Order: sequence, then C-alpha cells, then structure tokens
Amino acid sequence: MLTEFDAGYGEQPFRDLCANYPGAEAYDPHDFRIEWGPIFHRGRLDGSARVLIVGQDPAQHETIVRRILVGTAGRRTQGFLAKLGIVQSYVMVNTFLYSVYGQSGGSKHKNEPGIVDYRNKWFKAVLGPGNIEAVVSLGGLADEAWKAWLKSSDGAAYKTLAYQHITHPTWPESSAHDSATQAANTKIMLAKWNAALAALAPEVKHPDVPTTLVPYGDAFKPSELVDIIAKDLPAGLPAWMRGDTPWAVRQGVDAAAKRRTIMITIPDGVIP
Amino acid sequence: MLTEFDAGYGEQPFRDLCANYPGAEAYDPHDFRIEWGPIFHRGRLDGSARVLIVGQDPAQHETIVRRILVGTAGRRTQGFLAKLGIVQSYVMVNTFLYSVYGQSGGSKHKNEPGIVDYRNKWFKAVLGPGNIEAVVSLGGLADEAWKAWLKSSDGAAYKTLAYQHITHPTWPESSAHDSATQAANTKIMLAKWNAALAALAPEVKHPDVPTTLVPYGDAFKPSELVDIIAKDLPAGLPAWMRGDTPWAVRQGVDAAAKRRTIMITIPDGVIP
Ligand SMILES: O=c1[nH]c(=O)c2nc[nH]c2[nH]1
Ligand SMILES: O=c1[nH]c(=O)c2nc[nH]c2[nH]1
Repeated sequence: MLTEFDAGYGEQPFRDLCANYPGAEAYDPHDFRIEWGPIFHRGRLDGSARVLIVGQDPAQHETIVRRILVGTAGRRTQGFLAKLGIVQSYVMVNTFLYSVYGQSGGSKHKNEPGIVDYRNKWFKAVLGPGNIEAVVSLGGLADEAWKAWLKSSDGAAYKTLAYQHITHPTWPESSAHDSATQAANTKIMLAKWNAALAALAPEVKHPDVPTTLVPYGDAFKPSELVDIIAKDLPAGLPAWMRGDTPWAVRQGVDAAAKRRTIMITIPDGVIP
Repeated sequence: MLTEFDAGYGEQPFRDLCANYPGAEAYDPHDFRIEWGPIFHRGRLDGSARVLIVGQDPAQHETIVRRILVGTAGRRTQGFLAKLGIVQSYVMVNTFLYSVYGQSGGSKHKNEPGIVDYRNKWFKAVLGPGNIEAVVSLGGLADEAWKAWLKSSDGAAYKTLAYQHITHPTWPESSAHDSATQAANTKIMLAKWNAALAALAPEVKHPDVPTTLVPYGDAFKPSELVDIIAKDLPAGLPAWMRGDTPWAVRQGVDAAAKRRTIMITIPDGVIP
C-alpha cells in the first residue's frame, strides 16, 4: 500500500537555490513564460543519481506537476535510460528555468549571465557528490549549456566525464506535421540514439538493473515509452499525472488568452 | 529578493504518513474526489505552530497548489488568525483528505475507520511537540472530527486544550445566492467569529506579532482578507497563486465532464 514520492528541496544547497532564483531580471518576461514560476528538476538529489540529463525548457504538464520532463518528451527519455539499466538513479535539469515563449525564441537569450550562472550552480550541486558517471544533453541548447559549463572553473573537472549529445526527443513532431515525414525523421533519431547508447553502456557501471543493450527499431515501441516513476512526483499527486495519456493543454481564442490558461483533464477511466 | 517556501514532508513522521495514505478502501470513490489525490496540510510542521486549524475538505485551488485552504476560505481564515497576532505560526488540516463530490451526501462517511484513524495520526503528529495552544474547527464536520479525536486514547489528553468551533468561512455564499441574504448571513457569521476571538485572545499567548484584538464589523473589510504567505507554498509557485484573485474553477458541458476538468487562468496584469 506504499507509494513513493519526492520530498523536494529541504536539504542544502538546494534549499537556498530554490529561495534565490532568477526572475524577470535574467529571463525576459516576453520571451519566457516566467508567469508560471520556475520548475527546477526531476530525479534524485540525495546523491544516488548515476546519469545527469540536461533538457531544454519545460511545457504545460511540467507547469502542473512542478517537476521537469513529465510529458511525452519525458516518457521517451525514461525509455532511453531504461535501456542503460537506469530506472530511478538519475537527475534531470533544464537549460532554462522557465519555458520559452516563442517563436522558439530560446537561443535569443542563451548568453544572459543571470541565466547561465544560475544553471551552473545547479550543475555544481548535482555533480558535487561525484557519483555521476554519464551525462546526456537533449537538443542543441542543452549541448551548448554543458559545453559552456566545462569551460568554467567549477566545471573544468568534468571534461573527462562520459558525455553524449543526442537529438531532442520531440524533434520528429517539431520538424514536420505529415505523419510520413515525422516517421522518417523518427527513424533517423532512433538510429542516432543507438549510437549514443553504445557509447554510454560501458561507462554506466552502476545501473539500477544490469541490462544487455537492446537497440531501437525504426519507430518507438510502447515498451520503450516508460511512465515517470512515483518517486519523482510530489506527495499526493495521482497516478494518472504520471501515466501514458496526456492531460494538460493551453487553451485560448488568441495568443494572449492561450498564454494565460492551462486546462487540466483527467484521462478517461480514472473516475468510475 | 529572498522568497520563502514550504519544503514539504521530508521529515518524519510526516514522510511515512504521505507514503501510506488511504484511497478507495476508506474514501468512497464516488462520494469523494479521490481522482485528484490527497492534499495533506498547510502551515508549519517544524513545531513552531501555535494554532491548529481543522478545515472540512479541499477545493479546486487546493488541488493545484497542493496545500489546503488557499482559496477564498483560506484568505478569510488568514485574516482571522491575523487578529490574534498569528502571521505564520499555524498548522492546518482538513477533515477529509479529499474533496467530497456534491454533496449530497457529504457526511455519509464521517465515521469510517479508514478515514478517522488516518486523520487522528495527523492530529497526534502536529500536537506531539506540545506547542499548540488553541484549536479552531471550521464547520460542523470539522467540529465532530476534533470531538472524535478527544474520544480516542491518544487524544483524551487534549480535552483541556482551548478550542473553538466557528462557522465554515464559505458558509454565507453556500447558503444563498442573493447578495442580500449573503450579506445578512455574513453579519451572523462575523458575530460568531467575534465571539470566538474573544475566547481565544487570552489563550494565544505566543503571537508572531503582539496585536490588540479588533472585532469584525457587519461585513469583511479588505484588510481582514489576508493573502496566503510564500512560506506556505511549494518551491517555485508564482506569487499570483497566493493572490487575492481567483484563478481556478471546475468547468464542463455536463456533470461527468465538469468532474474531470480544472481550468487555471492567470489573473490580468501578471503578463506584461
Ligand atoms: O522539461 C522539459 N524539458 C524539455 O527539454 C522538453 N521538451 C519538451 N517538453 C519538455 N519539458
Ligand atoms: O482546504 C480547504 N478546506 C476547506 O474546509 C474549504 N472550504 C472551501 N474551500 C476549502 N478548502
């Protein structure tokens, strides 16, 4: 009858990190959805994490759960980790605290000191315990974020740490709308992902589950889409918030109204 | 620029309480909104609480914030405590972990062992430090909840503790729709609230701010409506979620759709 949960940011240095976060002085209130407040991480902050994930920016599901990467992008990432034998021993952090409000106008402010400095503080903290043995960045901006981190004083000691830059999980659906082109690019992604998994498997010497590598096909299998674990969510959040069915979307008659609203809908089958 | 927050349930005995909570085996899944998961509390759990508030059941605002009494009822309660000099030294718990559906019935189940046993555990925990000097129940069901606690072995030792049953803060708008009856019923409530404050002022000997009691008039004044404090909310939640303007409602084309959906709308003025 036991249900696990994440108990948040009560221990240092995370406690101070979450009380002194940057707002409109670092993140432009127009090009960033700072109106929803910062979503900080996902995963273990007790030091048991073995792989670090660097994502890009949060979406609307994350805006409700208050943990990053809990949508479709997250479930694809869970399956990627599962292939390495990693089931719970991970920590994820985003390139941006807030969501980009574009227009994909994310790279417009990638050089803001107030933004990079604060992210580096989170990198310094999660890497501090020295237990991370692999780092994976999602997309090109996370890639630039990690590489800019290794060029800083505090991060210079991680140039040797196993690292793979892979394509952002939502690239196929972001690059085209036709199911045909989307399916073709997915095959291209899964092929590139297979190359990264082969390079990381020998570096991950402490998996939650010993696992022989099984590569992706041309398309995703349902088993390669893994639900977020209960242990990642705050206390009390229902099981369907970490299920396979979408439940949050932005809704508005125009752009101004759509930005101001998130609609939450419980999947069918929960309520008798 | 420091923003405080509640870091949840990482310390015992609360950690185990939030990992082993009751579901459909104690709360009937039709007469209770268990689909949204449990909302546990609001306030201090470090032992600095001086006043215990016992509420009834959570609403749609609480379902997003994941703390109880953050809606209009909560803001009226804040102002009630503010008159006793209490600004942050409090802890609040609901009679039910979930929000009844309806209802109609709403009290069919007030005596279910699976419900009361678990609530008593939360009572025992918050009261353990022996720092609570006054208890206030909201509504008739919260009143019976406290009385059921005093009839238990572990709770018999609190029959001596100063206690006041006041009317549930959202009763006037619950009793009638015409603004005339609402204003009339409010006057009756504020009269009963003033009666409770007269009885509790000498019992609250450890206020965060020494304050001379100012009784209510015939209607609520803007100053007697106090916004929930940042320290009560999880890390990252934006300031407007603890503002004076409603931003959450259940909405649907029929009863079934309304139960499955919550609408979140950012107040005007937040986004530039
Ligand atoms: O937290 C997130 N990080 C991401 O990189 C991303 N992409 C889509 N959705 C996302 N959520
Ligand atoms: O947490 C809550 N407890 C209550 O008793 C209540 N009444 C209205 N809204 C409420 N929220």
